[PDB]
Amino acid sequence: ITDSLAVVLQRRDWENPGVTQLNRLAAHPPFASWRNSEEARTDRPSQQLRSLNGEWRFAWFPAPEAVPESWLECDLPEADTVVVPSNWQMHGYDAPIYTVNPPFVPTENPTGCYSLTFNVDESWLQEGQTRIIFDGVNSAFHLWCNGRWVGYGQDSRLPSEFDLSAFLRAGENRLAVMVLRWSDGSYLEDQDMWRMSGIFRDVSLLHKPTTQISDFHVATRFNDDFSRAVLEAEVQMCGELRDYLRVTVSLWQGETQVASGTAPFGGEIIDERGGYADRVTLRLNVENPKLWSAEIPNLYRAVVELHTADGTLIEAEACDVGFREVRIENGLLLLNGKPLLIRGVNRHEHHPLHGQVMDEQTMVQDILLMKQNNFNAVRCSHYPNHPLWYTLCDRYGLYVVDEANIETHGMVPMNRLTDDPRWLPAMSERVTRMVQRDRNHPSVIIWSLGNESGHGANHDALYRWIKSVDPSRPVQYEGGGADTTATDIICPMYARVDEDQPFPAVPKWSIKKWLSLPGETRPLILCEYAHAMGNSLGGFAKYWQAFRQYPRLQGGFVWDWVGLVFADRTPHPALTEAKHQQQFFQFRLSGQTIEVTSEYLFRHSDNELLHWMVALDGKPLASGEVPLDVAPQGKQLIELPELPQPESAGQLWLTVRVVQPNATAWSEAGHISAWQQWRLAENLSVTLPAASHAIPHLTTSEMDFCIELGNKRWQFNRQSGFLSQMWIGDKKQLLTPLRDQFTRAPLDNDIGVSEATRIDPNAWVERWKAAGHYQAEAALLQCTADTLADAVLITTAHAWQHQGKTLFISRKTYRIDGSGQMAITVDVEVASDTPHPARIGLNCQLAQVAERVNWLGLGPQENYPDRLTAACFDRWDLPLSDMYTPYVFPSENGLRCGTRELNYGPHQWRGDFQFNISRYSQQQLMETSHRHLLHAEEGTWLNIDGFHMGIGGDDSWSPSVSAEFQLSAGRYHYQLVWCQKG
Amino acid sequence: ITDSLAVVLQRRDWENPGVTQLNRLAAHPPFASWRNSEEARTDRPSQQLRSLNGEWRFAWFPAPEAVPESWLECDLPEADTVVVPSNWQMHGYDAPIYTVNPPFVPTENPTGCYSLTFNVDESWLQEGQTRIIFDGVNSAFHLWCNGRWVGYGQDSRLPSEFDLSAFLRAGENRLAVMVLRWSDGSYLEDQDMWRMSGIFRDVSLLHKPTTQISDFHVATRFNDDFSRAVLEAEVQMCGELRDYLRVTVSLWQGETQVASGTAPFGGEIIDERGGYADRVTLRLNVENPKLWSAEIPNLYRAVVELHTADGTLIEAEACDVGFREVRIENGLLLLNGKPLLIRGVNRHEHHPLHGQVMDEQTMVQDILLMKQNNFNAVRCSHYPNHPLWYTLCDRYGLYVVDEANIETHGMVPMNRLTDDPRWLPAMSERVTRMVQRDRNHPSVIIWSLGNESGHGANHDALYRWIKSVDPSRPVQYEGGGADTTATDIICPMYARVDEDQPFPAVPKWSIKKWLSLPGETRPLILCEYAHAMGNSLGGFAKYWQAFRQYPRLQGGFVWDWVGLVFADRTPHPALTEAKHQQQFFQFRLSGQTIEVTSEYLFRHSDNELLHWMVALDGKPLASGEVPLDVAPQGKQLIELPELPQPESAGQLWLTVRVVQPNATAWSEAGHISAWQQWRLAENLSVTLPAASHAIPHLTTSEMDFCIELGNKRWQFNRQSGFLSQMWIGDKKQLLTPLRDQFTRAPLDNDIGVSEATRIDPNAWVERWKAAGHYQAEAALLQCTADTLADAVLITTAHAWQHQGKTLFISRKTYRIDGSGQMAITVDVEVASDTPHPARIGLNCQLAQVAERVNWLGLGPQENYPDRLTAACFDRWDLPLSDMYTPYVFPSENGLRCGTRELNYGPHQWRGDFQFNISRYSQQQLMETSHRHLLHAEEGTWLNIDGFHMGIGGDDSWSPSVSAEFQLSAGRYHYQLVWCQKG
Repeated sequence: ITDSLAVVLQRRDWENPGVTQLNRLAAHPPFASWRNSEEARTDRPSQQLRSLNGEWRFAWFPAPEAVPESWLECDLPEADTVVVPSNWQMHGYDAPIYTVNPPFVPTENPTGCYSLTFNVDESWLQEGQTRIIFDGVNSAFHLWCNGRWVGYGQDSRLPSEFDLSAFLRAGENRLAVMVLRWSDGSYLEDQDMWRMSGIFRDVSLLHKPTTQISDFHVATRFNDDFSRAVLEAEVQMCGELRDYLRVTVSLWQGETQVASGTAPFGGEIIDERGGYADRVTLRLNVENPKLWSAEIPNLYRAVVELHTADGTLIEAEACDVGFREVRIENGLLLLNGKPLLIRGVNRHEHHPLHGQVMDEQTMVQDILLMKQNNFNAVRCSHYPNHPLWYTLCDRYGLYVVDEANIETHGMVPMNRLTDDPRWLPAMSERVTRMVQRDRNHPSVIIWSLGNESGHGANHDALYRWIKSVDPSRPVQYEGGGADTTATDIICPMYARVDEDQPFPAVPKWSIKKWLSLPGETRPLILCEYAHAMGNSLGGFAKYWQAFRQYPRLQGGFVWDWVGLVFADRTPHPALTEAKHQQQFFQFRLSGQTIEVTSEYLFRHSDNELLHWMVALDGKPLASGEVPLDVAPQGKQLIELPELPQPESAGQLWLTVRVVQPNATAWSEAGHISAWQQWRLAENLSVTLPAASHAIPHLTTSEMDFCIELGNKRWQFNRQSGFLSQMWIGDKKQLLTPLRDQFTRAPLDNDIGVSEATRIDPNAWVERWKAAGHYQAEAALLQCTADTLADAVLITTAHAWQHQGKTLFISRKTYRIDGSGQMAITVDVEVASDTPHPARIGLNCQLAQVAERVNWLGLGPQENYPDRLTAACFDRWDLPLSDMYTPYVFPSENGLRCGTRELNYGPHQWRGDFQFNISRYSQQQLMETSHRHLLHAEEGTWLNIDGFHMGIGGDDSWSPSVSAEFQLSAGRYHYQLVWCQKG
Repeated sequence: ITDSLAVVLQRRDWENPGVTQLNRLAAHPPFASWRNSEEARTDRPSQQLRSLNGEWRFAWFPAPEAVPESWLECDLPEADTVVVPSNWQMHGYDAPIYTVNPPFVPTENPTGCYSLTFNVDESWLQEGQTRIIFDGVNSAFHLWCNGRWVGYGQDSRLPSEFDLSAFLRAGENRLAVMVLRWSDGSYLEDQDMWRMSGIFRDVSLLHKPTTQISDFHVATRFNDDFSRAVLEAEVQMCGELRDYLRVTVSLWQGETQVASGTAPFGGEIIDERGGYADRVTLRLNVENPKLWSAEIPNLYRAVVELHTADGTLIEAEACDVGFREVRIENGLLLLNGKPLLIRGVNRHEHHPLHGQVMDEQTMVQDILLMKQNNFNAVRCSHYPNHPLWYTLCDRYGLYVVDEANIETHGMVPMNRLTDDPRWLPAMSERVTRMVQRDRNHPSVIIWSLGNESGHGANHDALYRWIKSVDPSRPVQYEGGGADTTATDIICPMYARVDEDQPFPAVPKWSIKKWLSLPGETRPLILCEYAHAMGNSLGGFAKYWQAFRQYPRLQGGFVWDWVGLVFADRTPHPALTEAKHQQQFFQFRLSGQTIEVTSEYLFRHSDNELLHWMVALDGKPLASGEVPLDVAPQGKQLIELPELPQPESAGQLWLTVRVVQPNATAWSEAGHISAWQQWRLAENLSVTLPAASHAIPHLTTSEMDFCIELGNKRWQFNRQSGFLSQMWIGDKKQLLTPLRDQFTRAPLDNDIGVSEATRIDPNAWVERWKAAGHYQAEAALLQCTADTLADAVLITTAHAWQHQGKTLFISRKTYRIDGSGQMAITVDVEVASDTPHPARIGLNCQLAQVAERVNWLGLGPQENYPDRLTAACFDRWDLPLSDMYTPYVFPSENGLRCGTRELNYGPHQWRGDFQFNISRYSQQQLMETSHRHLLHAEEGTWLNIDGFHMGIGGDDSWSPSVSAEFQLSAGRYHYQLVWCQKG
């Protein structure tokens, strides 16, 4: 018959771009088919919407033709049981893939055969229409019901609905879904993530009446000052048209109705032939509406009731309504008349352990974490999301960019399909069905045409379709240079603040220059910036300085939320930097006055308290709390009381922080939302050290210099020229000699795309390797020891040469005084023609392992020269475990900058340096592929650097360390004092 | 198997809007696959392009499921033989139709099964790709080759091509085409004509090499003054890419090459991923190019050769190239920098006797007739035309509007499908494949999105697609009010010159007012105006007065070329009016000076001669010829010699005409292209008639008045009050008494859409019938006879009453003098509340039938008060057959206006009147449905009117007779003199 696999699979609908669906129902906003207005208003579960999620039978096959014909009737004997909302690659069937014939797919196409046996109540079959909704099926699938072919579908990221009324029998039924891994639709979903396949979203049964609401959308119009609003709702019905049918739309704020409207069907005159008989538009007037924003997500409940003129209800639908206006005026993106500043992040749908299956708890966890880190916007990264995601963004407050599932970055012209009219029907379905589904969500403020697909005529056609259908939202699209005619917003990927990248035919201008190009009037919001891969996000403060200064630079979306957090949602150190740069309160210090400027556009600071503190080298001296009363975009001047003026040496530090005393929906009581630190006044130390009576004693041999003072003793290797050992009592303190270090375990930004096959000569790590920085051998030039009147002077000079070329010269002085202290002064010369070294400092392996690391310096978290703004100067005490950052691919990590004193066990290091301390050496971090293969070493590895190169972050494939953070001075000096507990 | 009818027809692809084709090749410009550059240059026939037109086997079936499975293998025994380029309704299978479930079609779907057995040479199968091209198949079809299913297609008006390489066997082959009458595509082709179905266009086989030219298009760029041009050709290839492949584009003017370019494959960098490896763009520089226009169609020959680097040719393609620029600047449509004035006409593809099958001879005949009537543009009425049509328009010179095959006027909202995104894929295919086929034709200057489909978002999306793909042509679309965002040109249908028609949501403003609406800057060109149905085209001069005066009124397209001509291409009388109003020479008379203004934009009057003539009441007095030397848009002042000044009574008339002494490609030597007439000087007649010695003798009875003079004698019925009989000798002259006439056989404009079921009360004929004008009975009020000193005076007064209401009163005076003459003075009163009568005059049936009709008056052709500008005053002699216009639906016809003297047999009528003379009475014309049922009556029916109502023409469904041409004065006077040959 024609329901058999041989007939159904003969036309190869998954290799035809002209066939994207068969017998699929129209797209629409979510429906629950409530038979009670009160249940619809309160969003209670509907008995007409039944979930088929649960245990299904599954069978895997190498190709679609390998599926036996008997599968259509009975479950296979070897078929196992799975939970249907899952990806079958997570169950170990074929290898998951993270990574051409444009219409055709390989013949070896893995096929997943799902089947479910379920019961249907006879009430559903007597009357009304029963449909099945597949929220997401990766690639393409064929559907059977009781052995009869139903339909076909593609576009994995949007729901596919089929009418099952003629197929369901009273009693037991069986569904058979044949999911294919690859189809012609895979060419439009060719992005960079775990590919995965299966029924990765919800499957449900919906029962609608014979006469039903088929579609509805709402529009909000406002007067000049937003004091009056009109809510227009257009309702479309399907089925038999009767003169006694009525539609009522009611607006509810909580439990009080604020507007209502009723009308029979029959719309306004459209054109010569007339108007829609099956449509009605209701206009509802709202006085002083509560506006929706990310700061204050005021939501109403709109209930759409289809009922008879007498008063009997047929069906009820409901949605949340937010009152807001989004438009671009004079080159600025305005929300409710105010210029938005986007604190955005890109977010893929990635479950911590279930792959691509999203659930409510993970979504709420993600939203809370974003808002607690001062994010106000999220970009739906390259496909429409789970329907519940948009509902949660309405309720908590998050601007959402909704993106069509179009991505063809693998094409060699990259517009080969988007400039081909034969692929226009395929791409139009992906754009139109997204708009039809999500147009009612207030959180969605921008439409996105897709990602990395070049620029073709299809983009222009689909851009104009959205503008015609929904003029209430701007349309953005990166592709073809991010400033084509198919975008209302210049949305470059990884454009830099000041440096231009003039690629042929698609230049990446600096964002400041991009704005002022001749004829350019649009606002600029970066769809992707600040690549957070590994130890990254250096120079993040540069972007937000530019965002504040330039009105038409209206923010951007940080790439990869999850990323800024690990898979278990543990935060990266760079998340703190993003939170600080994205604060809604800016601070200015002038004498004893603190000026607080609010960056909120709508809300008043009614849950805000300012706590200020003055400390001297980590010792608190005074503190106070002042309530915050700042209007949106206003300023509050706060006069500090008479601050302490200690006569002890040290630097005075003033720290302010904004604390929320009350808990919100997204934060708990005591939440810190903003902070800032300043230097107040420094008293330079002029006091001399105590006149120690003792003198260190120097012994000289042919192999070493030995300095002895009491129980302490130092040993310098005369052949190597480095301090080899130190003894307190009879206990050795070192396992590895203290030597100069000029390299670091390469970061992901240092490596770039330089694989072992496609080498990248411009990468930092390749230049360091070609210059011999990792292979340079130290050579001793001179080593002398002299006894002073109160100390012992050790002078050494080393040269680091690679293949007959001196790369670095280090001249070091060791001064061991009678008090036990050890002063180390280092002077380093770097050749100008060699690439700038990653660091200039010392390293050693301490024999002792200790539990706590105490230091007076910047930040509790790891920080780097270009990622230290969020860090604060104070006295920090952390366990040694927290001094190591567990990046997936091991690299240099755990650095703390601006440190004046470091304590570890009995050792104290004083000066002006950066340090990282851990159990893994830089050598081991360089050679270990994954962090689970890292093993702790015998002692503790300490890296103390006078100077350290910045980290990248503008992108991960090209060098992005700014010139002011490169070690290009040529000559460097730093001093260190090493003392003990005495 | 799956090639069987049961499997193929099971999915019902013709009821699915998402399936418009299966296995169809991409659209492209016409290809011949020449294997020789010289043959391509000279457009010789190619042996690689083989025509399958000829004798096929045909079988008709009521439904697709009625076709037996055996048809796929062998020809049916009862199948007859037909010529394949035909419509099967023309062979009498199902009734042709001239005149909803939006996706579904009726189950009774007539099916035409075509089959052909043909031979294939082995040379085609050993190497290369063999394809079959179906230029047009109405609705949808399935294709089989040797019993194997090939593909499916829709969009009747564009070619469908399929690859047959894997299906053809060496030797004899069989093709089976299953043509369905209705499909889902019929909803987009729901226009108003003979529906018809079958393979109505050419079927051919094309053989291309393994590596072939897959697509190419040319673009012309110009400097400011068009003295320098660049010809850019982008060539795309299909197949295996080799480094030794080359593409050469050469430009030829006649037999001399003027430009050439060669390059290997590999285009310019498009975006980040690179450029097209299978594309190459060649730039050719042309100095002082010969520009293309409708006036001077200068054509070049571009030859595209695909060849090896050594020099061996693989394949050659060619096309004609015209150098012209079309753009809209400051609200004006410019061609080569000059504002166009469109003398356009709508043209359907209608063969004189083969229905919808077009052949070259009919196309050339149509083009010649258009250009000979001063038309310069043609609108492809609602679908793409035969490919040869566009080639002929390039060569002869005609601006072409190419229209996509989208027409949904039957939808109740009329945008129900064009606002539905589910129908966007269907409509996009109809637009994109037309542009891909015809974008290289210079004659095509405007794209049209379709006809009468409302305005939806799909229109906006498809409008922007064309602008992106081909920015060299404007895009126009009537629908949604003719001024939406989906059109670059305001293109109303049947908008009036001065009167506004404010329909709800789609007003039809007057064209003068439409231009000056707030915010309106676009030019206005009427896509449809001056409905030529029946006796029509009244007020045509009003449109062309407005076209000349207003710069942004740039012409329009007259509806229905064929229409302006009959099916046999016999011209209508209204065609002369169109030719005169569309003249390219305008004339002004000032004293003895004629000012001639040229309306040509590019050409000089180098084939023009002005012949002037002065006549006195049709008697020539002087004549002369002056050569024309007028620059484009210039003026030539022509001083006439001393004109004759006759002292005889009468009016002097000056007639000028432009004659082309040399034959052109579209006209023969002696062609008249323009003319104009003026009144020069009138000498009023003051001489008295000769003093006749005789006196007519009056006899009075109770039944009649009898006047006798010599052999002549008149008889007046005293009961009726009308002249009943006149005798010359003993021969009666009348069969019907001379009576007042106030009605005419209703024109098509008089009837409107007033059917016997849906009555239209506003129609002119319905108001006349409701007022009783056709049923009014004359009542005699008074009738007296008096003998004068030299004449006999007869006075009558009649009243025409209908249901106790006097409609008209006629007071008539008869003065029979002694010379034999009969002076008739008529005074008529018309009630102000009754609708204005169609005419005011007399009628009678003369007993004599004569061969020639001689009159001194306006025009040789029939003319009416608002369609008389093209007519000329002179002495005309025509046979009685030419005095009748054979309209398909009989109506009032044959009127000649401005007549001072009419001669028919021995009778002469003098005065100032209009007349029509024929063998059919107005009563018979009103009751006869079709002209083939008209039968001549016993004598000759003469209608002499002092006054006559104008004819409509702005549209055919609403009253369109202007107020200045209605008979609204209330009181009317006219005089007539009736004499004989004595």
